Order: sequence, then structure tokens, then C-alpha cells
Amino acid sequence: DPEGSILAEPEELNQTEQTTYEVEGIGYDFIPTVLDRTVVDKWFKSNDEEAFTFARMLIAQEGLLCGGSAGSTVAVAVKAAQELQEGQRCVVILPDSVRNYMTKFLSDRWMLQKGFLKEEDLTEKKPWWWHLRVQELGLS
Amino acid sequence: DPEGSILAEPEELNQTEQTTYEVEGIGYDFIPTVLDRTVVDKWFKSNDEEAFTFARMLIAQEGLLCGGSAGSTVAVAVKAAQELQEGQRCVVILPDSVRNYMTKFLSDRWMLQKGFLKEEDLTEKKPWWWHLRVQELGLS
Repeated sequence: DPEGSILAEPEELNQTEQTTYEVEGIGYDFIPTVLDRTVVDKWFKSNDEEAFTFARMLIAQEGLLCGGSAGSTVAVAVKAAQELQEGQRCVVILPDSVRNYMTKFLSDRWMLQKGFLKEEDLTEKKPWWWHLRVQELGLS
Repeated sequence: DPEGSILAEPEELNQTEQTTYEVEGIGYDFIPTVLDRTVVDKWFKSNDEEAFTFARMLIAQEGLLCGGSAGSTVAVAVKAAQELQEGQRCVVILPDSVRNYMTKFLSDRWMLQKGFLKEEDLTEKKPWWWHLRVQELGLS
């Protein structure tokens, strides 16, 4: 359940200041009639930054062209599933494709504008020549 | 006695191909009537490169604004006087001033043109930034 929504229980997990989140397709300010929370063994809260970062990591390291909700699901799974041991199996549901978020989190510009990515995080992994000026070339 | 001249004895010291030398004021193709070689204990041959280099070293490390002949004299003295020990004294005669050679060996251009100085010898002692291009500046 994204931050700002009240779907997750118990209630104290839902106490947060901001009611709006950039993640889409999940989280609501009301309990749907369809939903049956009794069959849920546990709930987790998730935020936009980790969700989009995990979606990008999924794209870059597994080829799964999935959206932000899949990123949130995987981010929560990597935490909840620490209890499992070898030989046991876990399943994650990836809702939708990246197509719906082409100019959204998939774009570095939008990520930096929202602050979900910081210049230090973007630059720490770049080559040694990244910071050099074009002045260093033999252009003419 | 500069190379190309026949003043020095014994004769085999004077066997060299080139008869012309850039050093001035010393060396001749004949034995002067005034000269008395019998009172000379030893003779040495000298060349332009070492003479001018020693003159420049004299200027740069002792303040003696002397010409090429003084450089030749000091270059020969530093060789001949190795036999002396502590407590003994040596004298060198420095003929003339640097005034007569202002655009000559005193000029790096002329030294490089004559080949008496090589770019490697000039550059080996320069700072680490010497070879960097002006392109490395923050000019605007």
C-alpha cells in the first residue's frame, strides 16, 4: 500500500502527513467493497522513491518492462521474504507494462525533477572521464 | 685552446676536422711571436657547447657576468683541478664581460639554433605544468 493510502492495516501504519503520491494504480482513500482484508497475512507501506528505483533496477537487470507498481511490489518483497530459506518459493504480481510510464519515471529528467534521484546517486557510478570538460578534447 | 686551433701542444691534440669555432677571442691558426709555450705546464682542448654551458652556469649560480671564454676556462679548470686537495688554491682568468655576447649564447634562441642546447636538456628541469596546453585554463 503506498504512503498516503489507508488500505493497509493496522491503522497506525497509515498515519502520514501527505495524502498524494506519484505512484499510480494502487492505493485509495477508502476501503473497497470488493476487498477482503481478512485473507491478508501482512501489510507493508511503500514510497515513490524506492518503487521507481526498483522498477528501473528490474528493467536494467532482468529485462522486465514493468511499471512503478511492480517496482513497489518487488521492493516490498525483498524485505518481507528475508525469512524464507533455500528451497522455498515466492511469487510477485507485476500489474502493468512500462508503456504507461514512458515519459514518467523512465525519464531521468522527471526523476530528478521530483527529487527521487539525486545527482550524487547518478554520478557516483559514472566513468572517471565523466566530469571532464569538453575543453579536454583535441577539437578543431 | 678551442677546437680547430693549433696553439695547444703536443701536436696530436690539434688534429680535428673543423677549423671554425663559435667561441671568440681565443685560438688562432698560427703561433704568435709574443707567446712563450715553454712556460705552459699543460694544455687542454675545449669546445663551444661546454664553454657556453659553463658560462651560463656561472651567470646563473655565481652572478659573474662573463663571456664564453670564461666559460671555457672554468670548464677546463673543473677537469684539470681534480688532482688538488683541501687547503690548496686555484686561480682562473675570466677575460671579458657578457656585454659582448648579449644576443649570442646568452640567448636561448641562438643556443638552440646552433644546437648547443637540445630541447630535452631545456625541458627536463621545467615544472610539471610546462607541457600542458593553454587549453587547460579557465579563460573566457
